[PDB]
Parts: sequence; C-alpha cells; structure tokens
Amino acid sequence: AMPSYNNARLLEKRLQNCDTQLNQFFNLSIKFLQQLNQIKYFYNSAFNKTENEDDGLEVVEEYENFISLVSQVKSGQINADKAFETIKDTTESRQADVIIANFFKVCE
Repeated sequence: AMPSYNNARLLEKRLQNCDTQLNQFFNLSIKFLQQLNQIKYFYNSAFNKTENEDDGLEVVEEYENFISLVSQVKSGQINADKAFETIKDTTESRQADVIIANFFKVCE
C-alpha cells in the first residue's frame, strides 16, 4: 500500500477487490468511463491520505458499501434515490455527494 503504517498492505488488497468488482460490473461511453475513473480515484486517493489503520479501515469499508449499492442499483433491486439516501448523511464532502449520486443514477 501507499500509506506506511502497519497492515496497510492488507487493507490495500481490499481496495483492489473493489476496483476489480467495479470493472466486472461494466464489462461504454467515454463520459461513463470518466465518471467511473473519478469514483475509483476518489476512494483510492482517500485511502492513500490516511495516516493510521482506523482511518484506512473506514475508507475501505466505505468503498465496500458503495460497491454493494452499485450492484443493487445496476441489477434493479433499488433505485438511485434509495442508494444515495443510504450514504448521504455519512458523506461529508458535498463534491463527493455529487459524484456518488450521479454515478448511482447512471447505473439505473
């Protein structure tokens, strides 16, 4: 992993499963690929900025919950509004709210 605290490498292995799971979902428009790359840049960059294992674990868990929501939206289990409601209160950055809500509506 990029952070240097102990066991970050183990957390990195779960970052890559999320990135791989996103690719396998959509496996397209250039615009969608830019939004897809924006999402993966958001979570990977957020993990690389963590400085202790608790913060790195919270980002990895947040990426994993996002992956679960994408599958539920893309497979038609819930609509994009249900998905965005699930994480809007725990998402502090409003710029993250915008890209995550837009990505849910794309999958629908």
